[PDB]
Amino acid sequence: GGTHIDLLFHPPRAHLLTIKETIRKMIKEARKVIALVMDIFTDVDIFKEIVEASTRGVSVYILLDESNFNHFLNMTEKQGCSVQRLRNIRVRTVKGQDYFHGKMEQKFLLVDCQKVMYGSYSYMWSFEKAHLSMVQIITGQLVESFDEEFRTLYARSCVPSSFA
Amino acid sequence: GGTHIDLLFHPPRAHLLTIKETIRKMIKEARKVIALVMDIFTDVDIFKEIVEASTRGVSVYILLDESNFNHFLNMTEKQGCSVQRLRNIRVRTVKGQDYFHGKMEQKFLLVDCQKVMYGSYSYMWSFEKAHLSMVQIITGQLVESFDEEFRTLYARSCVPSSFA
Ligand SMILES: Cn1cccc(O)c1=S
Repeated sequence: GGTHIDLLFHPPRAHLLTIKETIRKMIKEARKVIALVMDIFTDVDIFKEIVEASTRGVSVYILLDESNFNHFLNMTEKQGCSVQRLRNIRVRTVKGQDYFHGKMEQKFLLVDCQKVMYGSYSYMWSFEKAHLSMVQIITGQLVESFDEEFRTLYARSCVPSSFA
Repeated sequence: GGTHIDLLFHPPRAHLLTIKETIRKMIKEARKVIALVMDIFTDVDIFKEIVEASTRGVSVYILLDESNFNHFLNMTEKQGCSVQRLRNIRVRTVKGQDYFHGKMEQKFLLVDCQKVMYGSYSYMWSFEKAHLSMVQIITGQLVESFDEEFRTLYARSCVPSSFA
């Protein structure tokens, strides 16, 4: 078993779906587990897809950069969909070394220990509308290294200050 | 011919060199061409390695996000090493769609059409000291898709406003 990689771009180049559509498709097709690591998460469409996955029974684990976590909290509040009262969703924060806030500069989506989207696309309106970005769709052997990185980050994450 | 990928982390996990050391090694070993795409470039050690490569005869092509290009210009000025008077270095800027500045959110180093470093590490002090990040070292088939992306970005780049 090797590794297979396809590239996707925003704007699209030689593929039928946008990166956002592919994100939503990956989440819709999740059967078991979603493991998300994200610097900034304010995209309501992606959030809805994840909430809906969790209501299907999919376990969702989200790790967010601590310094931008308030933007995600703001968005969940706006949607009237507190992540604290969703039984299948765990959210924790990760930070780097301070001096000036050190950050978790990492973005990937890992679905059912089977498929990874890894790249520069952040889950924000600006990446759908404004920014140029790229991602890899990864399957095969290298997916295991993403699982191991997710676990490592998860081990160094904190319960967000808000949550009691 | 397939594709081979190794992961490197900052801080390091199960490898001997830091990402910055690996960047400097890749640049030192460049024989022909360096193609760099970078959101923010203020790291003086990496800049010196690139200037030195260019004095060796290596062709250097750098594409920077337009909105942060001033930070690179500031750094080159501080170092007394204007990129305009270096014959083997071309620098152009890339932007996304405005509304609020659209950005080129892309980071990769492509050396001698042979090896790529692709990941979340930006060429800034903060990524050496403060941030958590990861990259892939890519060789083989997938390198060709990076060459093609570099050319595509290069085709949509502009001469920076400063340069006459
Ligand atoms: C997070 N990430 C991953 C790969 C490439 C990137 O530029 C970034 S920001």
